[PDB]
Amino acid sequence: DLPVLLTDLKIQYTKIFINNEWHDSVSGKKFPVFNPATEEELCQVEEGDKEDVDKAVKAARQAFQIGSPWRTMDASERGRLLYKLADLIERDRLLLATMESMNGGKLYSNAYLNDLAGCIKTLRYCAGWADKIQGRTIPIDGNFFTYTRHEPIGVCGQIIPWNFPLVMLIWKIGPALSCGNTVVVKPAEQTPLTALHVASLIKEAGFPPGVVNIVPGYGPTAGAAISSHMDIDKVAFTGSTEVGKLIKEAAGKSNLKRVTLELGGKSPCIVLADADLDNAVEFAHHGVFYHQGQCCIAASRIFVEESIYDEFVRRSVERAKKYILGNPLTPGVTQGPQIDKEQYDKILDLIESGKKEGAKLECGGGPWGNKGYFVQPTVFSNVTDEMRIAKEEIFGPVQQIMKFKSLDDVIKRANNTFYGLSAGVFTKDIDKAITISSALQAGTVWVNCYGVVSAQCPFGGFKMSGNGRELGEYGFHEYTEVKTVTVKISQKNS
Amino acid sequence: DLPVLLTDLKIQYTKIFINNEWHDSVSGKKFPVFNPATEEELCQVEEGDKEDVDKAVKAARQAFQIGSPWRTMDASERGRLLYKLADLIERDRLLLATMESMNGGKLYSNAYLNDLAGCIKTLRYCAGWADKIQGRTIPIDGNFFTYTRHEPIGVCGQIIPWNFPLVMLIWKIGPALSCGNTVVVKPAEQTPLTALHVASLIKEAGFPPGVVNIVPGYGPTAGAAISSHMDIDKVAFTGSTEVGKLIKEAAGKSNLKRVTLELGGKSPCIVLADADLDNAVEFAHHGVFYHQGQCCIAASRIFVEESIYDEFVRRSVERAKKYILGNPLTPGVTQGPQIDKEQYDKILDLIESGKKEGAKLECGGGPWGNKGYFVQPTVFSNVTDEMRIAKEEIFGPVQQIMKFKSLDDVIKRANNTFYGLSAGVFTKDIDKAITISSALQAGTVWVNCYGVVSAQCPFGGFKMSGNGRELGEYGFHEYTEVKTVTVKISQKNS
Amino acid sequence: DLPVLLTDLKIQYTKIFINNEWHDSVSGKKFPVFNPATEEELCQVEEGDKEDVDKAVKAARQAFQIGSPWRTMDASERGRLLYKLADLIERDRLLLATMESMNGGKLYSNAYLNDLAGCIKTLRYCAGWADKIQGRTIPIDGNFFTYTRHEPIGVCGQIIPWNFPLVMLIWKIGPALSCGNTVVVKPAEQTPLTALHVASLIKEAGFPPGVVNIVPGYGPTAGAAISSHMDIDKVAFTGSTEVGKLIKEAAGKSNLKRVTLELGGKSPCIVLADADLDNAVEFAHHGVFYHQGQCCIAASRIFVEESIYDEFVRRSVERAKKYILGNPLTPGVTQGPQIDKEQYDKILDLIESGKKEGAKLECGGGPWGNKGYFVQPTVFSNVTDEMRIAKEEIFGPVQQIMKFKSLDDVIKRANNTFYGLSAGVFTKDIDKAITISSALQAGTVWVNCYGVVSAQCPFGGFKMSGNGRELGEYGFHEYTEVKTVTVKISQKNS
Amino acid sequence: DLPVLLTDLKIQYTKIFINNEWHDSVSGKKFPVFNPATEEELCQVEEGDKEDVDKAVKAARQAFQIGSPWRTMDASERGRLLYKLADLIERDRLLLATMESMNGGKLYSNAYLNDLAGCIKTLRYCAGWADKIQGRTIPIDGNFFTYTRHEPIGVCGQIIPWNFPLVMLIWKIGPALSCGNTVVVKPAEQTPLTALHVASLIKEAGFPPGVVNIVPGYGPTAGAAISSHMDIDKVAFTGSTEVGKLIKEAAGKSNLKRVTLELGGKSPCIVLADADLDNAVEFAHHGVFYHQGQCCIAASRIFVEESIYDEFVRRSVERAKKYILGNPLTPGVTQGPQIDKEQYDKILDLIESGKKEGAKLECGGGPWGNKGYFVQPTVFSNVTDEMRIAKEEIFGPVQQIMKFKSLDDVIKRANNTFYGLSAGVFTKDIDKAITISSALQAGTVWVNCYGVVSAQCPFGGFKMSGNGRELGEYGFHEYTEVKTVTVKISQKNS
Ligand SMILES: Cc1oc2cc3oc(=O)c(CCC(=O)N4CCCCC4)c(C)c3cc2c1C
Ligand SMILES: Cc1oc2cc3oc(=O)c(CCC(=O)N4CCCCC4)c(C)c3cc2c1C
Ligand SMILES: [Cl-]
Ligand SMILES: [Cl-]
Ligand SMILES: [Cl-]
Ligand SMILES: [Cl-]
Ligand SMILES: [Yb+3]
Ligand SMILES: [Yb+3]
Ligand SMILES: [Yb+3]
Ligand SMILES: [Yb+3]
Repeated sequence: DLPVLLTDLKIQYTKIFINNEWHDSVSGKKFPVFNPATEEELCQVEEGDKEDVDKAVKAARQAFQIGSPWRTMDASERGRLLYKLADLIERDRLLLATMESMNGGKLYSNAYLNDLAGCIKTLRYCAGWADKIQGRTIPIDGNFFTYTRHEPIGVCGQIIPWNFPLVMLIWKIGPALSCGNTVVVKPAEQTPLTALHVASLIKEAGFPPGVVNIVPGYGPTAGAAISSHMDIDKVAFTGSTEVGKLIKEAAGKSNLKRVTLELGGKSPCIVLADADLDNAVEFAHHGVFYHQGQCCIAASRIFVEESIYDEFVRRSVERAKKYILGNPLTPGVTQGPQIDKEQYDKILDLIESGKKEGAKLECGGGPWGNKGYFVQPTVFSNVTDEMRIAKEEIFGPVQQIMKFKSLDDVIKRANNTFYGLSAGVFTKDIDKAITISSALQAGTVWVNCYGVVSAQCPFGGFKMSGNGRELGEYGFHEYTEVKTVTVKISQKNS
Repeated sequence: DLPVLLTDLKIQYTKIFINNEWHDSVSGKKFPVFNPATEEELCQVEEGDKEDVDKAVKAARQAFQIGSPWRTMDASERGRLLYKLADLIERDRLLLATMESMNGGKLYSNAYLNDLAGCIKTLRYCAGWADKIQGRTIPIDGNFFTYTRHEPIGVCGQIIPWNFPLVMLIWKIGPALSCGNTVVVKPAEQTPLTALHVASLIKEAGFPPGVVNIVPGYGPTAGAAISSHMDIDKVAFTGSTEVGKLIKEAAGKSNLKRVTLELGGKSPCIVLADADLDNAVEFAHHGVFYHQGQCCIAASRIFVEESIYDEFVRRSVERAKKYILGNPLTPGVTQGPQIDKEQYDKILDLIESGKKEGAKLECGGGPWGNKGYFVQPTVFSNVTDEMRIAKEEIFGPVQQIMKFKSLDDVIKRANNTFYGLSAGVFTKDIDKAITISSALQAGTVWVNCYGVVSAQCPFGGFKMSGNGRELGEYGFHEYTEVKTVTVKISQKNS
Repeated sequence: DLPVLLTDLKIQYTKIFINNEWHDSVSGKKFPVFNPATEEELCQVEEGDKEDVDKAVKAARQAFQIGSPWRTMDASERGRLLYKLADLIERDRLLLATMESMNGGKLYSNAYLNDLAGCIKTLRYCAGWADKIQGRTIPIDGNFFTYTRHEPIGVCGQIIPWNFPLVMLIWKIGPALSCGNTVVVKPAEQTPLTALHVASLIKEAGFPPGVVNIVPGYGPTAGAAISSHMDIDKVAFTGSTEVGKLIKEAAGKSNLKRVTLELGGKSPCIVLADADLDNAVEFAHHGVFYHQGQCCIAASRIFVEESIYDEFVRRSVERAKKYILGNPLTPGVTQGPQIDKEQYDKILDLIESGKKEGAKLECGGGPWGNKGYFVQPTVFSNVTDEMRIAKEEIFGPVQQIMKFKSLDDVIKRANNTFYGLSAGVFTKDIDKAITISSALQAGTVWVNCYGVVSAQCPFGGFKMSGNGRELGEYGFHEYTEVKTVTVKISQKNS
Repeated sequence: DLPVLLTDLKIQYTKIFINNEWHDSVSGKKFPVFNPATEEELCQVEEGDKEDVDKAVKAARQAFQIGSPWRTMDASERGRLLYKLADLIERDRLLLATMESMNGGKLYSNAYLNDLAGCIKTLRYCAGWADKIQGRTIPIDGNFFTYTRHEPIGVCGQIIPWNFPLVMLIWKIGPALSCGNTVVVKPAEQTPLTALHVASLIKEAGFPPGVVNIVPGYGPTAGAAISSHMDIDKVAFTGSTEVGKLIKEAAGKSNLKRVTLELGGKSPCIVLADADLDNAVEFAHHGVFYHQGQCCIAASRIFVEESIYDEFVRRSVERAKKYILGNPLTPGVTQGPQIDKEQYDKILDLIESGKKEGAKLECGGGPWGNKGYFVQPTVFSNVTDEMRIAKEEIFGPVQQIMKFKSLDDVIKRANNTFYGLSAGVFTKDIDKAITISSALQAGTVWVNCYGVVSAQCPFGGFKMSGNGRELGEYGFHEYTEVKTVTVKISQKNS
């Protein structure tokens, strides 16, 4: 069932969302928003700056004050509001998926069946945690009653990437709100639109004003304002490792706000000679090519044992040669455009090093079409470890395939990167599955699969791929602040 | 390193232990204690009855009173006392292992290297939980502050089996004391001695009087007194499923005391054709023959895929034919006696059905020696499911080996019992390991091993093999009683 | 907002619910169901017996089989089904509240505003736990990978009381289903009707057939069948302590099925001289008189410090003299009838001992009306501890008020009962609040309030008031069965 | 019992500790270490630099490698090593307390009875967690088996302050080692000595080489090397908020290493008119004057309700006038010196603003003695909020006392700081205790006490007083790195 919108899409929500009302930018300036597939302007959106971030934080700060409706309402009712928001997003599933496909260059079937289903499901998961966040009672030494409160932190700045605008909006706001925080959200400059629609739905659902504020605009302007703000308690960011470093620096120099980062990767797969070959090819393929290669977990280094390497490469190239490039919205189309020019350029430049540095180009290797930021799906075999394409996150439809003979050595190669977001292990051997996945320095390790993400699981990076975890029981910790209360008593009893 | 006691062992502690002092039985009666390997009396021990159980409970009840030293001491200090007790048992390791070997018919190497090492390690594990037992603070609906206390339950009656007297004493008292309970312990009539020594060490370590009381004697007398007592809050029992039913009945009819039971099993292994054959033979063998077959987890039904069945049986019989029967204390001896006549008889009677009902007797099948309750190690192949030896817990050195062709069907056969304590799965296939172990109705499932027990793991039965779990984080729950405290407040804030 | 049903109520659902279809009793026999307020027959309902319990268990057993839709569906989808069921009950709130009021003699405002709101809220709470039930990974000694599964137990027999038919149905089925169990439910003989409606809604919501089965009928027939059944894994019961003992006995004698009991109480309040007097009077009053005194937590012994005792009694009597007895359905009416004749009789007989044994009767003390099981609200002062009304659970609108001078002594009196479900402490002193609530042998202790129950809190009894806890995080444990899986590995790494 | 060392103390350990051997600095340079009470050189210690930090990290990195003894040993054995280390520190309690008193200017009774008792107890607490750190098994959507490993992070850089050298060494190394990390420790330049002794005891206890490495030297040299190091996974620091900001900046700019900070405070107490006056005076006094005022939790703003303010100040001044200044080692002496000149100067300069800005000087207000960094205990009343002494952390023996009439307003004043480490609330009113402690933006809130710290409790700051928590169950999270493993399976069952 892939249903579509009967009527053409209208853009309605284009303004800054503060205290559940729509504001013009303080400057009165606006910025254009484009369709990556056509390069055509879709609309203009109010451009947020430091000055508008300041109005947004004051609102969030006020909504967080002791005695406010958001602080005093039952935790179960915070949960209710989140499940209501999920019902509303479900109601507008067609609209939101179309806007996502059109604004983000995302295949409509994926937008409809995966992104929107993931938004709704993650929101419902998070709603369920709200009244299940608990502290402890603790048998402290001495005559004292000690307990802990796992309080909300406060005003959380949240910077959302362009690759999954809806899903990452919900990954951020779901846990933050479930825990009782207020938020100031900065959607990606490329993709502000679906966040602004969701904001209209946060108002409709009845969240108190100031609990969620959305400020579109640029990273170097509105993003830096958030990251350096003296009354924002925490920043959450997903994006490049480079910008990740700036945020952590800015937090340190400003007010020591808490920081969680989900950054890039150069995620490896190790395919043992005993693996289900077809299964490893299929998962490794979709693992690196999903959403035009624009996933932080891109399986961008595939290590295959020598005796099956040739056969793996062949089957891989075959699968890569089956795509149909075009408008995300057209049925049958199986690959959309890259998000924008900056990205488009870096990917072509990286594809060019592949050749110069002397990888074996099996298919693809250039642009496609007359308009839109389309890159041909590309496969390099015989890649080696000092090559740019083997070290640098491409964030493009470009697969690297290498050979290995020694398991000891391939694990060292797999781990020999500053990244560490994810990895895959393909084998039928129980002992190898357990021991290899233990030895990989990666936040998520898939065995005989790839790219399996769900709300029930914590997700995040080792090393420079990130700090902290999102989702699962564990992810919920990073939106709480623990307070210990210790009360003098005449005499304790166990 | 198997060191031994330089001097002959002296029996010192033979009396009822209450309030850290030694008491004669109220009747003044005594009962004999024997060496299973010689049938010779070792000593006389004071015989505990209802009347002595009553003195023991009053002491435990008094030691549990609000404001007592055990109730008011720091949880960390309960932990200290437990780690001290472990240091003391370590000091007397040679003595205790010898007494265990001599009184329980247990091989000295196993007693020294396994039982005593397990006592010490489990005690130290439990000591570490004492100040880490925590309640919660809870975001209740309405204007209320709600917290929970995970209190000790109170006076816990604990009936210890004869097969692992020291280890099961520590399994019971470690968690109970760690949580702040007081205990009345009833060691097995066959094996009171090592418990009485440990009691001398509980006094030495400085536990407050009445926190641990030990009352030797019989099950139908002192056991029934415990199980029916109106001021005992909980009963823990390990033993036969038959007696297990009586305890639960008696608890219901008396004061609805809490009940945890660890009972027998008829635990199955499923060996797939792809398994490491030598490894499965070795683990399945030791799995059923450990401590003269006298383990509740005895791997007493081994299902082997047809194409490796003949080879499995052969290798099995070979291993079973390597034992040396004799005095547990003599070095080189690899199989001791059964614990007593009642047991000895049931095992021979079950071995006799094996033959009549028409299993293939591969080796063993009768008694051994002139004195001592020695049974030849016995192996039956071609066993089928309606046979007594395939349905009834033997608790003797008797292995059953069956064949299967269908995985669906063998799992149904594996699950077709009222027992469910443990199982083993031998295979190299990842999917099968996970899916079979999920489908088995067994409390502990070993994959490519058997009989792996540690303090960090919860342990207990599905179905009529028991109620509740011992050890691990989870086992600690069954020695707490949760109290919710809900306080009216003017206004709550998250 | 107390809205009502525009149209008269029609009874539709009156049959045994198995595999999502309606069955006649195997006997073909039926039993009458009455209105306690009129003594008039409301309808006939199919009478369930052992034979119909057997059909119900086979269905539940089949729905629990490995590979079934209930076993294999995502945990998140079990949660979805539960939130859907809550939406449906919300839709039929008017209908269900009317049926509850009419069948159970329950005040309609309470039924509508409290019982139904509690059903919906508890169901939504439970839905949220479904995909948050987690086992552990454990750092076992040796070279092993060990994890635990917190599996559903299996087929759970659930016996629901008549005092809160809807709320207790949801307390039982919510957690059981959330955890993945299947259930066979036995609603109270007096109050089968609202359960049968909910069953129609379980079918509508799309639970797989056999996941919930409802079998109305009698306790000594269908109840005993459940409690003694050889293929029911667990029994949950709420009711009298007397019947509680029978169930635990029957479980022991049959198949050692797991047992949780929530039984009566004789719950005490301790009111210190420093307490907010009006607040303690109001909470203690509603604490004992709620739902015609028919709560297990009835605050049926109120201990008041001497210097405020006279003033407490006066204010109490005044509040008790304000009721309006009548049909639960009529607006303005503030006290309905007792549930039936058996109950009615025991309450009058207990009121009669109050007089003979020589308490001071302040108001009430006899029946009311010409039809219906109405008892005048009754207040006894100068009650002492050996009086029947001070020892026996009345389960009627009868308040006992006593005096105390010594805090040490009143706590001993408060604790001097075989019951221990709940207690109240009224004081402004921080130290006293904490120390008294610690010293009370009661499962829930309210401070400066009473009768505050919410889904987020575990609830259950100390002593003969019950075994186990319901609701909260902790209550969810008693619907899981823990399985430890231990896998041999070549080498572990931390 | 305050026992002392019979023999004079000898300094033995003065070198850099790497791979359980003693190294000279790579430069060959050394730095002097002083006695704050005499200003006399105690000894010379090897001066660590970037170059020696590099040798220390390579050792820690090697000791962390997959397959090493520290990675492969049982978690229970990591615990054993920690309990052994605690036994050793207990053995050398006299020695270590003397060295602490002499090197750190710390009163010997406090060093012996508090610091050393806290070291031993915290170590034993941490040992107990080692084999109780557990991941989860998770009911992920789809046909997958998902589990998590809570792995050690890796090489942890740990910078220890001078105010509690032993206690903070154990706060850092206890949890880090318990979790399986390796460490590179940088003791304070002022106080390297007791860490070097503990290192000799880490070698004696048998930790594997490279698991703990200690590198003395300066903050701007060895500290910055740690904070900017490209192969250190995490930095933990306790100290000034100013240096705290530099570390977080340096971590961001280098390798995005994880950061936990425990920084200063300007911690407030709120004393209600209903409080136990003597109790609040005593706790607030010791709260600000403990260890010459050199605690991060110094109760450095005491807000007292107007009607008891005069009486509070009087009683306070009286208590402050009872000290005896002198050598920490001399019995009877009740106040030692400040740690050094830099500190001494800042404190006198802050005392000088107190006067100029116009607080009421009640006692003290200048230096003391001819040698040693002694400051007279100082009390300022009538302090207001814009005063330096009311905004700036003094870290000296200087108490500020203010008045308030409005509870709303005093809470705003209490919260009106960038700090937020701790607070105190003194009252007898239950509701106020709960509501005020909820409203305070402080990591630890004491009610009717102050400065109550124990291993069982998490401890750390809100706002610029720190990021993260140390100790308790919760603190253990910040020394783990969570890895999710998701395995494809044919079919899952709940
Ligand atoms: C190859 C191989 O197979 C084996 C099979 C085993 O089978 C067992 O039953 C046991 C005893 C387990 C135990 O500790 N118990 C006391 C606690 C309750 C259960 C019994 C051991 C130690 C065991 C060891 C090995 C080795 C080595
Ligand atoms: C001032 C004041 O006193 C009160 C006293 C009360 O006493 C009760 O017993 C109850 C019923 C609690 C309940 O939900 N039950 C169903 C679940 C099992 C236990 C019974 C309520 C709602 C209650 C409310 C108030 C208010 C308001
Ligand atoms: Cl906590
Ligand atoms: Cl709890
Ligand atoms: Cl578990
Ligand atoms: Cl986790
Ligand atoms: Yb172009
Ligand atoms: Yb004989
Ligand atoms: Yb009548
Ligand atoms: Yb000087």
